[PDB]
Amino acid sequence: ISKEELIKLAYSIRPRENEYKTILTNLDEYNKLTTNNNENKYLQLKKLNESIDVFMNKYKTSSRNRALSNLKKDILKEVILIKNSNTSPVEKNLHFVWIGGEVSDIALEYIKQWADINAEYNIKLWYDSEAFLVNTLKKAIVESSTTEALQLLEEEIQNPQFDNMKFYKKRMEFIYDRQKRFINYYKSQINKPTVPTIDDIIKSHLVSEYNRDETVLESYRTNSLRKINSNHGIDIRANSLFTEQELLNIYSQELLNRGNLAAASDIVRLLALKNFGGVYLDVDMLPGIHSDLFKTISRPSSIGLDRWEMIKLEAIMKYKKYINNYTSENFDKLDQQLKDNFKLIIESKSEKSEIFSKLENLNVSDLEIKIAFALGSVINQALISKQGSYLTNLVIEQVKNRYQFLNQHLNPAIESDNNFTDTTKIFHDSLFNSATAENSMFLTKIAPYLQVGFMPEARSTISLSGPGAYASAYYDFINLQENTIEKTLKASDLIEFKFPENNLSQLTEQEINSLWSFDQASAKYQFEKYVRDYTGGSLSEDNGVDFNKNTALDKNYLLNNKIPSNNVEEAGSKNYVHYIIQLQGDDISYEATCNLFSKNPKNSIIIQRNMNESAKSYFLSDDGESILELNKYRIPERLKNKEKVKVTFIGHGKDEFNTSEFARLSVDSLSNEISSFLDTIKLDISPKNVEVNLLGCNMFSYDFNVEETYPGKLLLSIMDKITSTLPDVNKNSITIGANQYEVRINSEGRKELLAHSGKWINKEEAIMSDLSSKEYIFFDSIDNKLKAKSKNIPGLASISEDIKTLLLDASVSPDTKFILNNLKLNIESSIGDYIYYEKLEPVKNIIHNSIDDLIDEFNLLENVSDELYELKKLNNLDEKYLISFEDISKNNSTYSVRFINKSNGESVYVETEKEIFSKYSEHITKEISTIKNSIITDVNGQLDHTSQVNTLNAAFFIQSLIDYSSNKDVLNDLSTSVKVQLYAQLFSTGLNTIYDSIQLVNLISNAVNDTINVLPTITEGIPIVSTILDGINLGAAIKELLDEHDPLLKKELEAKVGVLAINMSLSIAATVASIVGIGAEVTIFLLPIAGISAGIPSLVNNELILHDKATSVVNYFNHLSESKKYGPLKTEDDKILVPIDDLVISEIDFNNNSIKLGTCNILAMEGGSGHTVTGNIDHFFSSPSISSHIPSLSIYSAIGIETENLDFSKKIMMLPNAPSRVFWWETGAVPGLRSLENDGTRLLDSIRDLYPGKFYWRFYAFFDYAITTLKPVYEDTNIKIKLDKDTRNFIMPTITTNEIRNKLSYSFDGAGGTYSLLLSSYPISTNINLSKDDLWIFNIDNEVREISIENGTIKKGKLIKDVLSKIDINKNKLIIGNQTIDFSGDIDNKDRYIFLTCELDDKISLIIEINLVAKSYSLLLSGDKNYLISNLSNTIEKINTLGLDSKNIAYNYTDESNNKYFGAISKTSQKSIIHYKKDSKNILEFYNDSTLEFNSKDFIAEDINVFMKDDINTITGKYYVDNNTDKSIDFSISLVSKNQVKVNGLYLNESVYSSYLDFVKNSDGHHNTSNFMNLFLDNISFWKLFGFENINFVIDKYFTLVGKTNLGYVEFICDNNKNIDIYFGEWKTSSSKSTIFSGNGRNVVVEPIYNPDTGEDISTSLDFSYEPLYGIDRYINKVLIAPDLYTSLININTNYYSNEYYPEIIVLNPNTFHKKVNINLDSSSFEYKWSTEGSDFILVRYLEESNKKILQKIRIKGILSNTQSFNKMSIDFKDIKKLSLGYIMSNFKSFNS
Ligand SMILES: [Zn+2]
Repeated sequence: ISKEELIKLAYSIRPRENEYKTILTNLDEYNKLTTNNNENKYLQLKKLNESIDVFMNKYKTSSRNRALSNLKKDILKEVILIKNSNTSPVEKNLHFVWIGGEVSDIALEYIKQWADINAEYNIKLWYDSEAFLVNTLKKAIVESSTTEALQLLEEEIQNPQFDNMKFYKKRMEFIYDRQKRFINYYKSQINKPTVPTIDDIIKSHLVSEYNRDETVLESYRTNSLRKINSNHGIDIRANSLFTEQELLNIYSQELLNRGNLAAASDIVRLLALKNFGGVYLDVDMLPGIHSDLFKTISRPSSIGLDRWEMIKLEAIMKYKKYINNYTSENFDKLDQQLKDNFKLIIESKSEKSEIFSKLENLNVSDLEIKIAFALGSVINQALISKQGSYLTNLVIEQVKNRYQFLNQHLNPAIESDNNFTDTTKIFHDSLFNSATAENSMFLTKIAPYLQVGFMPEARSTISLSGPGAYASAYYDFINLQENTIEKTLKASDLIEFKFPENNLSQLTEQEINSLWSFDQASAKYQFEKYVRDYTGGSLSEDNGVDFNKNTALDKNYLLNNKIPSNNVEEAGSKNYVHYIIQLQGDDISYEATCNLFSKNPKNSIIIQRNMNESAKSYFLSDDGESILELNKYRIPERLKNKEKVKVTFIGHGKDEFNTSEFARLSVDSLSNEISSFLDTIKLDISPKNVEVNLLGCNMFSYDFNVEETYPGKLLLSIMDKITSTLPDVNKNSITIGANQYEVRINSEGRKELLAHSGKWINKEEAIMSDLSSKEYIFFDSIDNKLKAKSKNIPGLASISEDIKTLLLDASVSPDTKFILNNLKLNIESSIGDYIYYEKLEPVKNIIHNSIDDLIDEFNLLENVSDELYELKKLNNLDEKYLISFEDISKNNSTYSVRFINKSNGESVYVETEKEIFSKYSEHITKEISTIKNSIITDVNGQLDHTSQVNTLNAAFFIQSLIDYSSNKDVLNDLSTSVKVQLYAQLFSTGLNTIYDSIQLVNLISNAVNDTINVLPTITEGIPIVSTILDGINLGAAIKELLDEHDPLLKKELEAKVGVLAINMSLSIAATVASIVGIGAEVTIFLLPIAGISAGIPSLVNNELILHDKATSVVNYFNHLSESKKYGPLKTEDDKILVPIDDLVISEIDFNNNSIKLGTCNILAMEGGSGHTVTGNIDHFFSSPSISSHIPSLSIYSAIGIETENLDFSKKIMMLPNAPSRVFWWETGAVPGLRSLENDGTRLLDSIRDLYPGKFYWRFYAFFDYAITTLKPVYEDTNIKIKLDKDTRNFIMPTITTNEIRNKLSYSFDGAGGTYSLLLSSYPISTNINLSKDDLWIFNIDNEVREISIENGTIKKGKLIKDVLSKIDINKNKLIIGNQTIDFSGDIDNKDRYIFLTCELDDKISLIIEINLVAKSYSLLLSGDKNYLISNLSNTIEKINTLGLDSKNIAYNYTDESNNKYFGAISKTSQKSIIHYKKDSKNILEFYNDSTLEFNSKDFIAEDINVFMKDDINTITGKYYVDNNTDKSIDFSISLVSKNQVKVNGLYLNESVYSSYLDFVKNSDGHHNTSNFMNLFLDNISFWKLFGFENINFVIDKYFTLVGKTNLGYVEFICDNNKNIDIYFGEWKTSSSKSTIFSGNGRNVVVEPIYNPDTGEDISTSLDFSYEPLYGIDRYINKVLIAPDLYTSLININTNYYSNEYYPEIIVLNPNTFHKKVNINLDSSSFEYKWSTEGSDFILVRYLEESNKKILQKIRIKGILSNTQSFNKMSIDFKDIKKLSLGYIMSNFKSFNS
């Protein structure tokens, strides 16, 4: 009913197809106008359905096919809706048919029951008034012909070994010739213009050529015309039933030519319902009984279901009568309590009115026709149909087409007047020349058409005017097709056409007898009566030989005749014990017991029960050569463990149709004997099942109603009496077989027969018929009724194969040829019925094989998919309704499925009775649980993936479901539902635990758009070894470290997993080299503190006084002048530029070579009275210095300032320690010191001269006055430092007084160079402007160590604890106690780092690699290798002393002459590896403390990487085998001892893995373990990459190997014990991929490659060959090829003869829209044999090449399940192409299994 939905629901990248446009048009026109009624609605979707097929077959690879096949599923639903729509009562008519003669009084009483209860309806019994002597004629011909055949073979008949078929054949020859005489006599009296009625011509023919009288015959016509008319009679010739001539011809063909009144009746049935209302019944039917009549009565477990329905009818008629002599025989016996109960419940009702049910008004459709059922198949004993009902026409259309085919071949055969023998030979040859694959079974079913009704085992009526035509017409209506010959019916579709059970009452005394088929079983006794009447004779089948001569076993005869001269060997498994029991003392049963024992003398025993007292169980001993004896019916020891109990009772039987007495034992008489023998057996064996054989004359296995028939009556008695005696015997695993003969194979190879004659004779037809007639009856699994297990399919084939070779040769009777041919066809027809009736159940292995588990999963998915689609369709759910399998609740009667709305986050619940969702729920949650519980551990978490052992199996199916829901793909809905469920389970609680709408939407969204990989996919390079440590898989983490290329993210990972990978880049080695060298230079030479030269101020009462005396002040100006005369900076030791002490430097400019000076001032004075100067001495009258309200004087301005063009050649420089300031000062009475001459006095005079009347420091004013003190006030200043690209080294001045220090602040401006700054013990504010984030080194020597001042200089001491225990890092600011370095001009440069350095030792340097952005740091050591290793124990101690927390320490050092050293150290355990390249060859050393625990003077490898983590070290790299570039090996290596080296895992490329596979091929010693993998390294000479030869590697438990074939990869794992096995393998060909994974067993799953982009065309082929299985063929159990909808071709290349073992290839049978699917084998048709194990078909190829036996088995699952699946298949060979499986069963040799 999909309208606009289908389009856009079925998209393909291709433009809209032409035929698809037709579908859309037809799909619309069915929805555009849906006006009632139904017949038009049916034909329209029939157009649509056909329209789809036209497309789906033209564009097989189109992406629209999946959704169009969905529509067809919906269209099939539509046909059902249309049918059960128009529910209106059917017309009021009952139809019965009696044609050919006089209606029996029995029938009339049956019909009278309906007319009385259903007075509403009026019975219109049909009859052919022109033909009342047809039945009278058939008898006349049969009787006359029977007598003719008897006289023809009168001599032959007296022979006991005379097959009764030569009679029936010779008779049929006479029947036919006598029939033609009538047909010709008829043809000669119809052409005449005067028209004589049919039985009028019959009357003339009977009295002429036969001994009849017209007066008698005409009397039989009169009283059969009034009798039929009085009893609701209506003529067929008087009403226009045969308005169509084609039907009258068919009817007349069955009425006149062949004496088939039954087949003629079938034609009248259909037409009566085509013209009138539809309720048809037979004369053996009865009205339905009320379901309340026997409601209170329980059903004994002694009688069958069918018999229970019989006795209910029988209980009525015994008193209520309604029948003259109704037989209540089965009801009479032994239950008086229930016999009295039935009487009252019937006597307590109104007479006849309420005894049965009433049809009332039966509502049927204008289309449908309802037919009665019988044991799962349709039968036309009851019919219901609207007039001209659509299906009623289909049955008629069927019948016509059946006869159209029949007569097309039969008429030309019949036309040429030949005898029966040659007429049939023409017909058969005519049939199987037009034979196809679709009508093959129909042909063999209509081949004995002429013989029908005159020869046994010939039933063509069924396939022409019988149930076969009905069933075919049903399939026609259901699947919207026309003219189906023989296609399967599913009982789930038959139910809606089933006749209402409350009205049937099918089982009746007459109906039971009408079901007795005309077989060779009944032909046995009917023939006997013919001879019994022809001659006054006697019984011979028992009489004549049946004696009491109880001969005991001749041990010599049984050992040196029977056992050795036996030629019969059975292929069935010998796990069984056989109880051959002789019941009678004739010489016939004796010779039989000795022969049956000879077949398997080591499994069977002999018990001559015929001797009641001396009944001992003879058998062959544990050894041969003698027959040991043993009383008490028991068995030897070796036959006690047997699973199967086989028992054969040998004895003669009563000469009666359906015998009731076997060997003078009644039904209940043998049961008491079986019970009084079974108890004696229980002490030796407790079997799982039992098989009861009954051998002897007149012992057949009947077709219908085996219940109420020996030994069907016997199985009931034994069943409950054997299941309580022998435990472990399934309630229904009890088979019983009735055989008549015993067969041997003589010295020439011909099957022989032990008849009552007492001699073994060659009666082929008797033997072959008996072997094929035998059946095994058991109890139904559903406890329903008694069913017969299907015969051995390769068995019946083996029989027909024997028949063919008999028919092939010329030395065999034409009489026997004819019968064996009819037998062959009957056998061939039987095999075909098993596929048509769906009687073949799937294989149930004794043990749950691993391959079956897979098959049950693929099948499970297909069911849950379709059932979900049907569930969502019935309940109208869009694409926004996600099913929650976690929420399949179970109400009282139905389940309750939750559907989460993906849009609003709400959920809706729907109820279904289907338990498929419930079961898939349990399985899918279990799998998901297995996945989550494989992602350990709990503490750390989001990918971990610590997969192991079996957990891959769950991971496979889930991952295969996840990937189906590829991003931005619509279907399947199921695929996403599991993906969401899994997602919710991994990152949240259960999906069933989430009710929040907003949460659900966001979850489902993220679940869909993210990608989850629960399945490990193999990659090139180092394999991931699952070695758990500290909650992290180190092997997994390492693999990421090799693959992560962003050096930062690589460092980020190292910080997380606590793993240190060593760096070998020469860029880092050089960087470190420059850094360590700078620190060493700067930290060694000691320098003075500020300020020993200028003088350190001493605070006194809230003001700073720099100097006390005038002499001290002059000295300051002396120092100040001395300074700026040598320049603003001083050079010392030709190493460092030091500024003048207390000289205010405001700005240093390196790239321009200039300096800015700050403000250094001194207060001015004012207003002197009298000024004179005499001899450099000023005289005054007290000029006061302001204190202070007057402008300041510049001290520096008077000094020789020299700013520009300085020599900044030196890289090392001391930082200025002088803040800008203004000097407060006063004068004091100072005597003497006149004409004191210093460079400061001159400078002081330079201030005096430059500043007239503003400054005077020494003067006379009635007293000698001079500048007494000098007290400064510091204003905080900033020293901006402008750098160049050149490298600059800086030292921070150590300032004692806090007042001076706090005023200072530094500002650096980078320029892409190397800058270093030695930190002072006393913190000075600093800020750095990062340009290019160039090299910035910081020596923390003075802040990490203990510091004190000696004679004005700094002395570094011991290290202070916990200094670096607290380090603060930010992109804008770095804090290391005590200094705080701010960072401005911050380029957010992720790349470049910051370095901290200090000297732990004279030669050992520590380096801290810091990233501002990353907010973290790393540790590094530099120095001499040998010296470090020695002092390692205590230098690692130093690092812990400082407070550094880094778990691992890197080692980088460049030596003199430029040779570099690399390595890493673990802070704990003190283990370290060191690598370097001396003389171009690689050298690595493994150290533990000061001990060398491994060495390698030469290490041949590339891409070398060293990893450190606690005790564990890992070395990766690529190695070349035998120095060959193609031979590439990637290795994971752990160093442990001086000699032994641990191997973690290996990777092998195509060339090396081929060397491995070849090594593995010849590896089997046959068994030397565990030195296997150690031996491969010996072959590869893996030691040769190391230096020395004497090495022993160790293979870890978690060792992981991986090789690369040209199709994929295979990853091996070492098991619990050291055993190598396949963990996970995956290779893809052009069309498909194969997957093998640890858990599912050792199987390979072949799946078609799924392309994500759906729109593009899909592949329609699968490819398999044994070639990818080379070398690893020992690791593989079986191969499972699993195709999908888009698969029609399976290419299997079977000519790869390089493997010893070939896995069984199992091909699954999925549903497909394709018409045909093919398996193309690249081998010949011969070399192949076929077999059958349950539902699946088997082809096995045997070939002998290179002195090697080759057996290639191929099993196609469940093909024989139904006709639909059986005809999908075709098989291609190199010689013959396109072969049906039916053809293969016919032209290939079969074999048992
Ligand atoms: Zn007998």
